[PDB]
Amino acid sequence: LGWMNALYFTRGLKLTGTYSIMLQKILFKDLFRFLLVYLLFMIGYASALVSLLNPCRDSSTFSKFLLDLFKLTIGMGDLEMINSAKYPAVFIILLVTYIILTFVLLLNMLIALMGETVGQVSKE
Amino acid sequence: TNQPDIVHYLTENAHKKADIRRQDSRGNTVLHALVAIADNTRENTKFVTKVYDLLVIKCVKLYPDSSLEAIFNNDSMSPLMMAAKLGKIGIFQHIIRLEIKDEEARHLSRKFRDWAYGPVYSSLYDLSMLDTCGEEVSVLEILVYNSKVENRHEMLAVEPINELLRDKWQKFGAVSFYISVVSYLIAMIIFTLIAYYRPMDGTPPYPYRTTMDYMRLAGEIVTLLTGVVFFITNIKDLFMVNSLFIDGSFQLLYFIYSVLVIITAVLYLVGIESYLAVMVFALVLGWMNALYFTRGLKLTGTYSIMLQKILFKDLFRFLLVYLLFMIGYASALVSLLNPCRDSSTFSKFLLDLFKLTIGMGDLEMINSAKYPAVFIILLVTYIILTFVLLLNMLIALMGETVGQVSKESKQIWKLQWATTILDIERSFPVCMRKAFRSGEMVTVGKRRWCFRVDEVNWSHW
Amino acid sequence: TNQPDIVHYLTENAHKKADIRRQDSRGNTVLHALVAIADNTRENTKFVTKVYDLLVIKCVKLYPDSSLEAIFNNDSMSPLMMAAKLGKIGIFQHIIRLEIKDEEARHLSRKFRDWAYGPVYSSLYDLSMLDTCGEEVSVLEILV
Repeated sequence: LGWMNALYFTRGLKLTGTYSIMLQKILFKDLFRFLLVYLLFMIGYASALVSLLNPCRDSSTFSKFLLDLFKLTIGMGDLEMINSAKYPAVFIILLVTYIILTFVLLLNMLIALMGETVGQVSKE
Repeated sequence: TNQPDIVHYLTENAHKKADIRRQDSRGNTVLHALVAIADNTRENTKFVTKVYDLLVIKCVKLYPDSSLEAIFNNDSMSPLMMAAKLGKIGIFQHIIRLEIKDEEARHLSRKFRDWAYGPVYSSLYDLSMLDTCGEEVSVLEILVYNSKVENRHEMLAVEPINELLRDKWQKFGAVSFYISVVSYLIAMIIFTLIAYYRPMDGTPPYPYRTTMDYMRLAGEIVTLLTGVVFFITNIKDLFMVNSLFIDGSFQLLYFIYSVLVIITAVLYLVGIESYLAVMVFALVLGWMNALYFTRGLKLTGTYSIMLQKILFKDLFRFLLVYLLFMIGYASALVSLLNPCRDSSTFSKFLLDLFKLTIGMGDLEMINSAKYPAVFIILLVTYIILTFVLLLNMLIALMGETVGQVSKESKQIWKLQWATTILDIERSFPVCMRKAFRSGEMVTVGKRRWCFRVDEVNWSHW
Repeated sequence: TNQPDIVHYLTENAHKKADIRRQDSRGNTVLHALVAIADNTRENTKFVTKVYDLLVIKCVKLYPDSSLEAIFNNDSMSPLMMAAKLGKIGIFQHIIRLEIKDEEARHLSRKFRDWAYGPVYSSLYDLSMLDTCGEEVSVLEILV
């Protein structure tokens, strides 16, 4: 990436202001918020499921909960503990609502951009 | 008729005079007809202000005991109270800016001049009807709760009300917001005590005779009912986004919190012990829903505020058009089963139907290898049905952010800022109402609860 | 008070004159109060530029040794330095465009005229406080 990050050096120098400059501050602002609201949710839900384990459980299980939890968001489907065949009617409705949680946070990016490029962007 | 010459003749007469105080069958006096014929044009706002000054001074000179503004209607409405109903601006801005230079009729003037130390003028407006403390109904209440005129955005932009709304916002804004943060934290700590204290045997529900288990039984009364009230009222509000405190993205996320609670309440009453996954799931969102509390308070209106009402409007329509389609197509396929079929098949149709939209591919009845040429063309058209409903979101946003958003986003934001602060005002009792009441007593003439307004002027000397 | 007539009476007087260089408890002179009352309206940007020209020429004619702009505050702020703090434009654009046609008070004028070869004029602005090389703080630094 670092040698390919040098491809932004070839522009030169910019003095004429565009409208996309103020847009990329909010792009950098909320995507970093989007990553932290992701990772604190994945850690928090994995730490939640260890609290369900009342019998002994093992401290090495938390590494197995967080490993299987990351793969569901990508879609690898190569899991170790969570069997979707065990509880089918609950695994779907948590996964459907997980799509709805993520799809609105993507639309919060676009509305924050569309609600910005109309009134005050012509002056600011 | 814009004719004061008959008004000179009717009031003074050697034969018989004309009573100014006389009402009609509608209980309206001479001033209320001037409000009814008032229009917001250039010419009609001119002479009505001339007649309104002419009649009241003549009413005081003939009758010093009473004022013509004091007489109400059959609906108990003053001429200032009536102008908010019909939404008339020119007669409204003249009654508020009422400074009569006739010293016999001084005691009913509305605008005053306290002191002038050169460049600084100290005007003074009365709050006699603007903030009714212990009276029936106010001017400002009918500006918000009753007036359906389009001109209410301009009518709130008059001089004292732009500063009167900033009075009670600086006293009831941060106080009412901080209670809303704490009262959400109370509902969270109750739900934490429910989740971590379950006995978790595998067979729900549970015996409730134990007093230390009767305590957490009360927690299901508090937590579930709060999700029920937020679920039903928003559907009623849909058929019939207060981003001042918390932005409108929270109302959708707290709705998803409200959906997962009532689903959880079903699952341990059916008898399936897998309720524990969803119950702790919403616990993770609820503490992470507190991250919208860190913004503080918003007063400058953006353009994305009106956008998030339609975002909340159609995504809830997008979920209902999803779920009624999935149930309807599953209930359709049971009707194909003419031989015996079993009532437990409908649970298997709906289970395999949900997995195709996600893409799990772990099915039980529907074999795509059986009918390949039909399963594809139903699935291809299912993509086309869903892809256009996604584009109906974006066109409803792109078709909104062009023409009227430059005005309307600085109208409803001013309107909702006035709407919510009066709903906070109705929440307090009559005892605490007199505590933080704005305005002061300034003894003028031969004492009233008026409001102090500062000015800066360099031209008038 | 937009009244130079008392200003004619206070400065010249057979009984006792009025010191223009006198500060206050905030260390502000007569010019700093004009910056504080300055507003960006049409009327208020007019007469403050008339008084600002009137006082400095009267300060040079009574006292040729020092300028009234040289006296700083408790925060070491000139009237040009103060107008950037409160964000006042009309008093700012007049101190920068300062060309005094009184030849006794010429040596503190800000705008100059170098040469005029017909259509081309050669103006000249001083960088005495705009780019402080080895001084405490600049105009442009407080602007940012």
